Amino acid sequence: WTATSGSCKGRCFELQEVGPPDCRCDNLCKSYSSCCHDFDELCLKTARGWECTKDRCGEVRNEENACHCSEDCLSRGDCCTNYQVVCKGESHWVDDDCEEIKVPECPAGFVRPPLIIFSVDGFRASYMKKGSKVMPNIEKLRSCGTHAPYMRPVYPTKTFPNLYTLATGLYPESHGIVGNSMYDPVFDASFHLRGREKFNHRWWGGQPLWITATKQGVRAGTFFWSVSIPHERRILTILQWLSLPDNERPSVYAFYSEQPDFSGHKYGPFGPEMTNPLREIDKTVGQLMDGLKQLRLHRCVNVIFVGDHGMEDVTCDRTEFLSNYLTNVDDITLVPGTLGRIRAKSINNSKYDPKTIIAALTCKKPDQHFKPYMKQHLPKRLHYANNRRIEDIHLLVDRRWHVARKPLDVYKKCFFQGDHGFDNKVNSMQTVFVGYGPTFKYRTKVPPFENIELYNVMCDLLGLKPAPNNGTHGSLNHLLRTNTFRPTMPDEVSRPNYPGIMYLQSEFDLGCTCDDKVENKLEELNKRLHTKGSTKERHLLYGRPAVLYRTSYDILYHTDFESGYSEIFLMPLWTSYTISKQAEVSSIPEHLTNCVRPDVRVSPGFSQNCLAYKNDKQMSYGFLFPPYLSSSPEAKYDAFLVTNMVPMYPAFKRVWAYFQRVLVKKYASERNGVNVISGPIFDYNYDGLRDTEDEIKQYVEGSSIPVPTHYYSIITSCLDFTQPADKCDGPLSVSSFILPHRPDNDESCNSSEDESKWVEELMKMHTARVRDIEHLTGLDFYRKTSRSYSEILTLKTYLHTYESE
Ligand SMILES: *[C@@H]1O[C@H](CO)[C@@H](O[C@@H]2O[C@H](CO)[C@@H](O[C@@H]3O[C@H](CO[C@H]4O[C@H](CO)[C@@H](O)[C@H](O[C@H]5O[C@H](CO)[C@@H](O)[C@H](O)[C@@H]5O[C@H]5O[C@H](CO)[C@@H](O)[C@H](O)[C@@H]5O)[C@@H]4O)[C@@H](O)[C@H](O[C@H]4O[C@H](CO)[C@@H](O)[C@H](O)[C@@H]4O[C@H]4O[C@H](CO)[C@@H](O)[C@H](O)[C@@H]4O)[C@@H]3O)[C@H](O)[C@H]2NC(C)=O)[C@H](O)[C@H]1NC(C)=O
Ligand SMILES: CN1CCC(NC(=O)c2ccc(Nc3ncc4c(n3)n(C)c(=O)n4Cc3ccccc3)cc2)CC1
Ligand SMILES: Cn1c(=O)n(C)c2nc(Nc3ccc(Cl)cc3)ncc21
Ligand SMILES: [Ca+2]
Ligand SMILES: [Ca+2]
Ligand SMILES: [Cl-]
Ligand SMILES: [K+]
Ligand code: NA
Ligand SMILES: [Zn+2]
Repeated sequence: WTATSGSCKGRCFELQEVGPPDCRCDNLCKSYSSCCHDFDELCLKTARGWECTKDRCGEVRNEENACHCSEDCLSRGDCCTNYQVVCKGESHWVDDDCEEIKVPECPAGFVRPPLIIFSVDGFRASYMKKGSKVMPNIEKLRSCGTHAPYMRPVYPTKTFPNLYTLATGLYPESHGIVGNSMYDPVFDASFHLRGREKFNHRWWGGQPLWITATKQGVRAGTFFWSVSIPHERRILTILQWLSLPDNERPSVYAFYSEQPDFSGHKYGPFGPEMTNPLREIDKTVGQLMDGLKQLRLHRCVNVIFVGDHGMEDVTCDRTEFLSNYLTNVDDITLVPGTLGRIRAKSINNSKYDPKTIIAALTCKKPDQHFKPYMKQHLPKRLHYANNRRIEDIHLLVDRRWHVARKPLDVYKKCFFQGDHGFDNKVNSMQTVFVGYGPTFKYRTKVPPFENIELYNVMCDLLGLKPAPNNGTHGSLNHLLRTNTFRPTMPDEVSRPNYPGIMYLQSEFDLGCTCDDKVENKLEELNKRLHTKGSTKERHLLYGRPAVLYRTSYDILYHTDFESGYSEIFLMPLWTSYTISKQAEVSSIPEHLTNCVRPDVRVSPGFSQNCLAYKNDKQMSYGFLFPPYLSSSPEAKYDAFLVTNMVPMYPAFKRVWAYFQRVLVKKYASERNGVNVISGPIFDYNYDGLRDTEDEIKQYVEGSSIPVPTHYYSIITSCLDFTQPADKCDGPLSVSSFILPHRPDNDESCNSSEDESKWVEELMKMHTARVRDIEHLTGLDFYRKTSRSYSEILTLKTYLHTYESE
């Protein structure tokens, strides 16, 4: 109940929302059905439209007008945005040359440059170039300020998850808004775009920027506008708020536009009908900048122009139907469209079986346009699993396609030509970022970055301490002229041991054998030097990784590689080696095919054993440093040490062997040498964070050897590839992956073919940021480079995408 008989007199777009049954006058009252009786009359004036005309100049103030052109309007803060241009001979902001804003030029009373976030729905990255002719204001912001060629959204590339990620710095799995539609089994409640459940604060986790600001004494405009409030009125309202007295005036504001998304759904991303919506958004930007210029705020305010996601061509005819795969389609609930989420229709149906649903959906049709996954098997880069609102069964849908349950859903629920929600690596899903203002750099292009990073920067812009989030604070320092955040590297928690030779061969009873007993002083001093770290500078190029948790581990040196060997997990946490462009690939000699050798530096009690692998009929083993890349026949023996062995399903060994035999050498010739760091990951609770030992769900049979859920590699070289990886003077280049350690290759539909036809495609799907690997391992890489730390943080957030240009 709302007693709508109160009045909005002197309260129009009030900042503190009042509680029922008192009537509301705030920018959200329409959405709640709660505005006072006179809200439209008082607050949503439209008379005479939005622009001054020559004949309105110096008019007598008429309070009925949408905006004003009377002499008193500047001090009332409610002129039409074009007032000074029509009536005082001023120029539009877009018509002025740009001039560097070296310092904030703010009116007296402003304690800090205000921040205005101008968010646009569905604004695909390529619109900046393709629509440039029709967006002069946006183009001026972009060319004069700081811009990226695109900004990566989060998955799913839908509105609610992305706008709330922008506000919180959090992955959707952590903030809880995991789609536009959701079922929470604990609440037993559904969240929908339409209706009232979505207003309940229990859906919305983390701490959004407006709450962060408020808690720290920085006032915020409200970030949500009821859909029927026209854009011109939103802008006018922001500009009025900016004329409040110092003690009442917010420092942070948001504008949101439903366009171009609204039209993009109807006409497709590049439909000829899209030109007008882009012109109209540009006009809105121009109104804001002219309004800021009138208020003398145009060289004071930091403006962020940012999109939530892009838009792809999608039509009704490109729909896969689950009824073409499943016989039991009526026993499931699907969240449909550009992604699929499946659960049981009824919790009382014990006949329902996710394993058989996944199998009926796996590689069933030659050009199948979706791929089923258990959520924990989705590419780790999506960070889309650790939330009870995310169903166990997920469908990754090919770009340009939809999935639906049955054909009747698509014609009894062609309209649309555009949609979005696909994998956030897809080019059509990328969106925009421009920052303009005293705190952003002048005419500066920055590399693409992820939207999870922006919260930290918006907090920096406002002098706020960010709440804990998924950005890497400092990785966007290069966007900013000042207010940088200067982090220090995390402290190492565990120091390594450096074991020497401590055990005789006969102390080991591991069931391992090797044909290696075949007997020099010219060469004996050499092997000793190599075991003491003499080649370490070649193979450990960026210092050893730091271990950021409490554990027992040993550094092991060898001719061709260095490792940090965990006495707790019985295998390396990391293995580091450099492969030059000149390196040769050799084979594993016949006599060494099943060779595993005790490591006399490491006790039998802290070693794996070969018998466990013999006895485990499902599990085999592989090596972290590959024997194929040994530098000499003698060095090759090191690669067969029991301390370089890791457990691997045979199906995964297909993937791993091709990576190690073929791809590493390929990358070394392409990139002019690579440094490789490889290791295991254990994430049995799919939270994106390193498991402790008591979280491990699977061991090699009859042993305490834990089975990794994933294997990673970080492949680093010189950004200037005219320099070899091991003699690089400048910035680095990186690519990484986190490969799921699976007992089948069901994910890869072409896997009965030669690894040259499917392995590299698999690895590209599982591309990763170094930062993802850090979270998953508790390691901190690139500790000793000649680069600035902020630069290394940017490098750690880099994702090599494998999308065209
Ligand atoms: C991305 O960034 C984020 C933000 O930094 C990272 O997420 C953080 O990770 C932390 C480590 O997992 C985690 O810390 C835990 O907090 C528990 C208290 O949680 C509440 O309070 C905070 C603070 O305000 C709040 O943010 C939380 O909000 C979550 O939950 C609400 C309600 O469900 C949601 O609305 C909201 O969206 C958010 O949900 C997300 O996180 C939860 C987990 O907290 C997930 O379950 C959800 O799926 C969702 O993703 C909470 O309201 C605290 O109780 C924990 O302490 C336990 O563990 C310690 C180990 O130190 C142990 O010593 C304790 O004994 C304790 O264990 C006990 O409870 C166990 C479970 O019942 C039980 O098994 C034991 O036997 C013990 O009894 C823990 O410290 C922090 O909450 C989140 N924060 C957020 C916002 O998500 C995220 O990791 C980053 N991602 C990556 C990949 O890096
Ligand atoms: C065919 N059509 C398809 C799309 C349909 N429409 C919708 O689904 C819709 C409507 C209105 C809004 N509005 C909205 N405004 C501000 C938001 C916000 N959502 N969220 C989630 C935030 O966090 N902030 C705060 C903020 C503001 C600015 C930046 C960051 C965060 C969203 C989506 C209509 C039909
Ligand atoms: C910050 N940064 C950047 O601007 N580029 C262009 C980068 N590229 C890479 N990696 C990379 C990897 C494989 C190949 Cl073949 C080429 C480049 N890492 C970091 C990068
Ligand atoms: Ca959207
Ligand atoms: Ca984990
Ligand atoms: Cl959804
Ligand atoms: K075996
Ligand atoms: Na297969
Ligand atoms: Zn949309």
